[PDB]
Amino acid sequence: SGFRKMAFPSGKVEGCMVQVTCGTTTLNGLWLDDVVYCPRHVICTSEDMLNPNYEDLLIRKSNHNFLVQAGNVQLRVIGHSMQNCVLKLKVDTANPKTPKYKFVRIQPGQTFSVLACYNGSPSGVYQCAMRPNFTIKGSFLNGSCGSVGFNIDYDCVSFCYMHHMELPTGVHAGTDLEGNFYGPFVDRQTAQAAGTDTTITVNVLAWLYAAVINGDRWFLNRFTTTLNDFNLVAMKYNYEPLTQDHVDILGPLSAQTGIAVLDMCASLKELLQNGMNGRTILGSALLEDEFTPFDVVRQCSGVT
Amino acid sequence: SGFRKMAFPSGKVEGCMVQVTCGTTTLNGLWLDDVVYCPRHVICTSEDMLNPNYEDLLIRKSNHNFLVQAGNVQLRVIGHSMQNCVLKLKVDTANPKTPKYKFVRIQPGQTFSVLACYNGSPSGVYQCAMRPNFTIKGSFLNGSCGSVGFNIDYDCVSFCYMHHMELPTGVHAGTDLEGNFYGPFVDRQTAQAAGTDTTITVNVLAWLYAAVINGDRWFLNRFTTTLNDFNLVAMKYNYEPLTQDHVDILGPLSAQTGIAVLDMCASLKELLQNGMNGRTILGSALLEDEFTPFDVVRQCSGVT
Ligand SMILES: Cc1ccncc1N(C)C(=O)Cc1cccc(Cl)c1
Ligand SMILES: Cc1ccncc1N(C)C(=O)Cc1cccc(Cl)c1
Repeated sequence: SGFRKMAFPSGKVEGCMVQVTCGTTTLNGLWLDDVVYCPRHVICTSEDMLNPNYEDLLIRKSNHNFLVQAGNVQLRVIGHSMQNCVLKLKVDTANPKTPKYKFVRIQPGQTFSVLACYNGSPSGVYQCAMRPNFTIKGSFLNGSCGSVGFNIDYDCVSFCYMHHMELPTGVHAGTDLEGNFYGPFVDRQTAQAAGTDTTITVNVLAWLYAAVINGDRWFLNRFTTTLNDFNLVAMKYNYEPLTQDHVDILGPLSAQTGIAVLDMCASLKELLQNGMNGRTILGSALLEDEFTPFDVVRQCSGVT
Repeated sequence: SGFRKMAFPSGKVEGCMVQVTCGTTTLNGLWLDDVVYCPRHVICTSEDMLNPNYEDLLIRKSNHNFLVQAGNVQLRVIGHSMQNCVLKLKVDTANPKTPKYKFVRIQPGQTFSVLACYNGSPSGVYQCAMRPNFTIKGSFLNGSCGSVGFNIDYDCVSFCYMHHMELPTGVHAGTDLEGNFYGPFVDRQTAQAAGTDTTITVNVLAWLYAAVINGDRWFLNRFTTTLNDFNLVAMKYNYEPLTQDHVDILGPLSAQTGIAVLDMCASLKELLQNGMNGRTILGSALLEDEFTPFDVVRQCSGVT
């Protein structure tokens, strides 16, 4: 019973958090094996961020300019390289707490947990989704850069996000663990506006199945629809177009509840057209799009 | 920038989770020092839960009937006692991962993180609040009993909740770590209905300050009110009566934003009377009451 915006347990990622200082800039680093991953803008001053030339700025940095602190003990930096927008600091000690891990680049719509950190120390964990415009609606202040986003499959942590930037509109931009930015963003203190933040339709449907599973059924109607008819309505309300691939992924939820995917789409169509009329679904007065069909299955089954 | 329903990092609590089996019932235990804490209903079968006499049922249980497993290794049970609705299993080994801890009984309105567990393994972490009717709106399935609720102050984990029961309405009931139930609930498979779930007013106001801090200001109006006038409106909308103690606790938020507590109460009064007119505040279409004034301060300042 109950449906909560649930993050993965963060212990495996807490044991990887370090503080990285270069000159007078301090941010977070991720220590996996003998490598510390951090945003390359750690080498920048506020003057540098206007139009930084990172290859040029890196020339004036040596291994001894990067101060890596784990807890309260100093790690010895024996190498450094730049891969896209992240710095990789080779340290002389493998992290004893390194869990089983992969680096994965997620697609928009996919959700993940963020362990927000300041000065190598964790402050909290929350669930996010990679928006269709490649931003994330996180909760980050100055000092949080280098905090990571991740998913866990039993004992393997798939790191998918590293926090880099706050856009002028309060939304956030970052890279995968190879330093490649999600979306068109660049690590520069330049006005970069986000694209349309459309609703993740497959996620709304998944959350409507989670609601049916937990008792909220008022929104189930007597209608059905087709993918093309649903998509006309989805376009009007800035919802992502629903594909047969999304229908396939909703299959286990459709099988458990006995409600066909297209029938649930007609319910979602009526919810868009009429609104919720002062009602709630799973304690929310709007249609939640940050639970994937996998998240609903996991939460509703008890996957540990 | 951004405001998220954030849980505390769960690593310190993950290192305390064990699996407790008694006969054919398996649930979660909390291993702190040389003691394992778990719900006393671990000794019950489904037949026993109808009208259990726990003192009588405990007579037929010996130390060797409690199987405590940490990871995949077995802990030796050298003692057992019942304290209210929890069992305390004395083990022969202190938990090497025991963090600094306290046991605290929280008041309704107070928030905490829950590490949901199944078979001693963590599945996820989310933020909760102790409702004014002493229930929590968690996300728990069969097997989750013994999962705990907690707050962290730097290095000290204050354990405040142990999950015991699911009421017939899908809401949850549990004890503090002394085995004392929050509210009037009893660990028996008997219909127990919850009281009125009123809104935590001090928390809504705190979240309105968090919204002003992050840019959502449309709801700020030209009005002010008094505590007695606000409370007449609060009574009508099933909101907890606001006291001067709540006003005092909102003081730091009032000081940061420069918006008097009573002025923010008049904004909340108009939001109750008129609704949100299809608008949102911090991405929500309803007034959020599961952030305390302390949570807003911590999240908005970056306390690690
Ligand atoms: C202030 C803040 C709040 C939340 N998250 C991040 C920040 N910071 C530190 C930045 O955006 C810095 C920055 C500026 C310009 C480009 C880049 Cl790559 C980084
Ligand atoms: C099914 C479920 C779902 C979510 N959380 C808990 C449960 N369980 C296991 C119970 O409520 C058992 C129980 C029944 C009656 C009294 C008590 Cl003290 C415990």
